[PDB]
Amino acid sequence: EKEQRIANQRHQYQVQQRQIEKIETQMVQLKSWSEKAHRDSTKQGSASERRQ
RNA sequence: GCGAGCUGGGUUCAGAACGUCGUGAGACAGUUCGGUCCCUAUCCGUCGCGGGCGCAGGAAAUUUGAGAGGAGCUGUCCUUAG
Ligand SMILES: [K+]
Ligand SMILES: [Mg+2]
Ligand SMILES: [Mg+2]
Ligand SMILES: [Mg+2]
Ligand SMILES: [Mg+2]
Repeated sequence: EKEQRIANQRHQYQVQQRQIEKIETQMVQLKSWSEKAHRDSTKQGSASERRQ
């Protein structure tokens, strides 16, 4: 029975860690996008259209 | 420079879709098809046209020009001369 409890406990911990890593990957991706968005906010379109 | 002068193709309303992201409503680090352009000009300004008076009498013509505007471009060939 102790073996099974350890196995169940180990499995459940891994599931949680996968969730955490998933969300951190999301955050990293969204950050990168946000920085690029702000960086490109001023550099799009032709000269005249930038001045709009 | 110029939308009370015109257009409205791009983009940034509401629809819909692709890629991608999000558990999601939705979103762009990307695209795509469709999407109401209102106003009778008072004043100055600008382009034309009149009326009034003035210009030491009242008229009909012809004029000077202070001043203002307009115009202001350029090719090729022949000759000089192979
Ligand atoms: K998804
Ligand atoms: Mg963008
Ligand atoms: Mg105007
Ligand atoms: Mg349009
Ligand atoms: Mg005024």
